[PDB]
Amino acid sequence: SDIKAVAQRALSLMDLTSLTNTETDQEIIDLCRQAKSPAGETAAICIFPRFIPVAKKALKAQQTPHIKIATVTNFPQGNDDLDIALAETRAAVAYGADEVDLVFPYRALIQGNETIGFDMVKVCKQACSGNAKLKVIIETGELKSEELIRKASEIAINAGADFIKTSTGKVAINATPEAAKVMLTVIKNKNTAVGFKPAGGVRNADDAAIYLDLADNILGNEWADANHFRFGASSLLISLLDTLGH
Amino acid sequence: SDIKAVAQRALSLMDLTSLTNTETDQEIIDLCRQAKSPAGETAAICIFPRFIPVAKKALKAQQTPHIKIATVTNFPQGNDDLDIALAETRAAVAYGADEVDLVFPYRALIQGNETIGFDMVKVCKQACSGNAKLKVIIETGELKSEELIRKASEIAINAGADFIKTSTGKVAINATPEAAKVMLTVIKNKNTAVGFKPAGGVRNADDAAIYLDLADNILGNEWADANHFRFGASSLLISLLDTLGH
Repeated sequence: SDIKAVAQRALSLMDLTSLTNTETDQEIIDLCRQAKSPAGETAAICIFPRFIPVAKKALKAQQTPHIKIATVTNFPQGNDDLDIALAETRAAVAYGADEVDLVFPYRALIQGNETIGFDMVKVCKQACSGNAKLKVIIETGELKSEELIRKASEIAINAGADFIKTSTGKVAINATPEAAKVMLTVIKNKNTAVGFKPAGGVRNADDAAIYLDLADNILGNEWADANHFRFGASSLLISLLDTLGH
Repeated sequence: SDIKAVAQRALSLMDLTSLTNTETDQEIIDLCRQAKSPAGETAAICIFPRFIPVAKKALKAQQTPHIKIATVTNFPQGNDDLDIALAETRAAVAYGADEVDLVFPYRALIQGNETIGFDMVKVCKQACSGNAKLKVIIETGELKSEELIRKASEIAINAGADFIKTSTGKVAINATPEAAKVMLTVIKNKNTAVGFKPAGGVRNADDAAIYLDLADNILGNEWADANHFRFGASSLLISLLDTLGH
């Protein structure tokens, strides 16, 4: 089968994630070590903001500057308080984050407020400029309908998202093929320089193949590189390594 | 009662502190609610940086905007990594901190390195410039000798500290009368605009009265206001309230 090539590609696109909120410094350092895997480096790691300085030091020491540090803000609830989301994003940037995964206020959109979503992504993009990329989590599992998923994707991109992301991993339904298709379609129609990040429930190479196949069909075989595509996952890495015989 | 006069004074100078590192948002909100006591507002609360936005919302919600939000960095170990301490301080400010309690690299000082402590305080002070006050924790319990306690105090003040603070609360010996006398004397001799914060072990009004008397005797009855004196404590508030009859 084609499963090993898929596994290799997926691994290089991973945001290797630990978000238990009870990590120790040692566990953060181990995560940095694991990101440098026998089958190549992941695109990035993803951790809570306070761990960024320890991670930055660990990544420098093992000489992996191409492994970026992602973090999360307004996470995971996606509340509609702009001052809080902005302060957290500024802090993340001040910590040294390379990327900030911001949770879009999806409940406010559901209730019919499209403005708060736009304003929040916009100010957080401004705060990131010259320091970090902005990924926006729209929580497709809660948005449910194709209409809202499309809408949220369009608003996020209009407001300045560098990536659009499916899920926080913290609700019942996270990444799904149908949600992925809608978001990739919005990217193709609006801005192919905006990246896509399926996250939550991506267990193995088979799952990974689902989303890579969609990106390939919709935007072309060459589109999904580390600057256009990420897998938000944790235990996926162990699975991929096993598929690759490590 | 003379001691009720003390309980009232000490209460108004408190940094009501919770640093378990497992706080919930509700526990942070509860802490703010406690800062608004039946005997008046404390000077500040002190919490880990990630809780600052929620606390700020909670204090505004209860219409107590003048209760300061302090936080901690390089805490509690006081390592000698400037880049880490700087990043954490920048983040604390970006979160919205009114005050940052930085732990001085006291082990480095004990080892004969004076420059790293000076440099750390200076860049962290510059990081606070125009947004926050900087408290410097010198850890008198570990410095032990009067010479070292005096030295750390002088370094902190010369490098730009707004307060010098006795202890983290995390070592064997925290706030002591003897360490307070040394630190207040340096303040009197060098820069009377620099505040003093005894922390850890101040259980009640009698304990409070000890440090307030030292400040009064050394610098004058008028010197010790919320801009020059703080109590770093937790359980002390319940005791003071019990003294004032609440």
